[PDB]
Amino acid sequence: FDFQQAGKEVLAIERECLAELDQYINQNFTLACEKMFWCKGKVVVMGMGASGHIGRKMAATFASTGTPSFFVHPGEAAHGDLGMVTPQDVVIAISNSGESSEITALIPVLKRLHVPLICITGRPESSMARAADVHLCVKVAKEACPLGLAPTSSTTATLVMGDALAVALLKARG
Amino acid sequence: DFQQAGKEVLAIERECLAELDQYINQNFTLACEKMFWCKGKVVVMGMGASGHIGRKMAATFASTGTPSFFVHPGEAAHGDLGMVTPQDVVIAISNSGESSEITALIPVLKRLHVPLICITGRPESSMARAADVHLCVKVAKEACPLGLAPTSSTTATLVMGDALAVALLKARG
Amino acid sequence: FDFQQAGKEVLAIERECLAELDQYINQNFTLACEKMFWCKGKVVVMGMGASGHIGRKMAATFASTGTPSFFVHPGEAAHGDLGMVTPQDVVIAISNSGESSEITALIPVLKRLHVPLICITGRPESSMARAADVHLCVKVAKEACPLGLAPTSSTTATLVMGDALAVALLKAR
Amino acid sequence: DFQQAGKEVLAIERECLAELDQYINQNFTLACEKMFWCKGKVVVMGMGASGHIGRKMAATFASTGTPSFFVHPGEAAHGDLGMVTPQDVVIAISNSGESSEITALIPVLKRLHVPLICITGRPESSMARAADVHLCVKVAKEACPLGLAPTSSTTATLVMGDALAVALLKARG
Repeated sequence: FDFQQAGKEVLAIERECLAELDQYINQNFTLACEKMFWCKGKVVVMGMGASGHIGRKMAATFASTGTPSFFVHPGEAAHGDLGMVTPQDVVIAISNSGESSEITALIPVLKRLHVPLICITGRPESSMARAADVHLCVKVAKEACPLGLAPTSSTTATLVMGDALAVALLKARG
Repeated sequence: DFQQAGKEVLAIERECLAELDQYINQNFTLACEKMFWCKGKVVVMGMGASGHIGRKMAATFASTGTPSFFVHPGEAAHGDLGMVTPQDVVIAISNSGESSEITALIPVLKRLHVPLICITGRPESSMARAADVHLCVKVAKEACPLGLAPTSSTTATLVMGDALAVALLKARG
Repeated sequence: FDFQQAGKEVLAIERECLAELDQYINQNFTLACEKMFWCKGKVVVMGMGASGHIGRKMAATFASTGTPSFFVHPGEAAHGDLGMVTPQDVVIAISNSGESSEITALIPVLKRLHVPLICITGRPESSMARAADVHLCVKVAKEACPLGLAPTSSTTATLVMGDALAVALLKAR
Repeated sequence: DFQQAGKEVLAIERECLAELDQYINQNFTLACEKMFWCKGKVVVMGMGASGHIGRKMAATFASTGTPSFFVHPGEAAHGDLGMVTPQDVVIAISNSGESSEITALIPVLKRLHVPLICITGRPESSMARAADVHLCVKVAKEACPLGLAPTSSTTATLVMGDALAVALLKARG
């Protein structure tokens, strides 16, 4: 009644957000699938919190699909200062905020390794979407959480977006 | 070709979600009630992909007013679930519903009197049977050519979890 | 001969640090054992980078020893505003630095929540060292790494110091 | 009593580390060499306690100049090791030396022509046998009364790791 009622609203809200995501699978999508396709190293995906947990499942998906990739936590990379990433790698930074500090701090280091940077953000005017060689936008219009305490639609949009990159590359390799 | 393949996946999944609204049935309510009265911690656990999602799930619960944490089934094998107590609530995530790791903890999880909630894709799975409440997330179509990696299923578990989080949040205020 | 030589020097450097640790198993150690012993909730362990991975194995050991406890990344709790930790929990913040921003950022919250705070650092004059209810020191004199690029002696001391809490608590029962 | 039990655990472990020196032998040199010429990534993996340490190990390798990262054996199963290429070097951590998960990755790993290094406490183990270079970390005495949680073996692996990181670092400029 009340509970089931509350659940379906969230579901409806996220299914509507996914229908809007259709437009964002555009040139940037293709463009990013190319940077990864020609990668002789590893696709390094990294993010914070919810994003981090998604970016994680994202890395496992790439790997089991023929795109070598691994997840790394921004905070952990800071110390070793991305000693796990080389010029041969391609980095995917995930953030809905687009203003995260951890990842933002790595920008200067990542930048001066001449490693391709792909950023998945919910705002094209963010400093990640900014500094990235290629920006993949996952902007959503409506959040399924009333107080916005936790990400819902944005989180799910990123997950699906990643699956579109995984399978896309898989097909590109015939 | 790329964008073509990318949208196909997006479509397939959006189609599977539309099928999910049915599973938000009485069980959903039932599960929300078991968790709503938990005085301990909502313990979420899973394997591989499920594990990754199950992690985001726990994080979402926490920031939502439902205290919870994630634990890997294998890790708790040695400790025999030393992190789980009677006043806790367990949410086992498993699409196969026949995961060995989790299956093993089942017995131990029962003689601890901990309300077990299972999120599976098979209503006739070992976990579905042994659980006090089973939350179904079955999907009819895979978005990956060789199912090398779960797609429609994993996203169905993610949104489902988001639906439990906010539901409970609204039940409070 | 040149590699074995190097490997053996590290082993020796860390062993000499463990001998300096005996002193630190003092009144604070027992003081922390008690705070954990009467905990009715969970022993929430949290750390960053190297400390985190150890704090991770630390929680697993506690749990498998009879001390209910889990790991949680400091930055992750930043979002949930520490929604996974309640007043009847006990927090163990690991940091050799003792000035880590993330952990420092949570202090105010932990404080304003009435949660027993135990800190494991390598400097008795750090923020969390002094901001904790019980500081467990793991200071080391010599670093096994030439450029200090990665923590070596301090990291291994924290692992042992933790193993020293799990077994002690265990025996206490 | 508490401090009494905390110091004994410390002694027992310090004793085991004193037994480790011997193992920092030829195999150590081999391991260091194959990792030194690695053009890809040093991929560390393990289960439970081993896993948490193998993690700090990867972090330590990286921050030291040895590009590396951790991956859970189970997770790698589904992707048939999609993370690893022929250009990589694998470090499998397992005290038991008979872990089912890691054993399964062996055939695949060999069929990739990737250099396999194993860190075990059992020279006669399956992964000790099937490895290109077995690095021994056997310990005579356990710090835990009921062996509910690894202690000496877990700590020996950690140090053995630190010894490869800095050893390789010094081998560089």
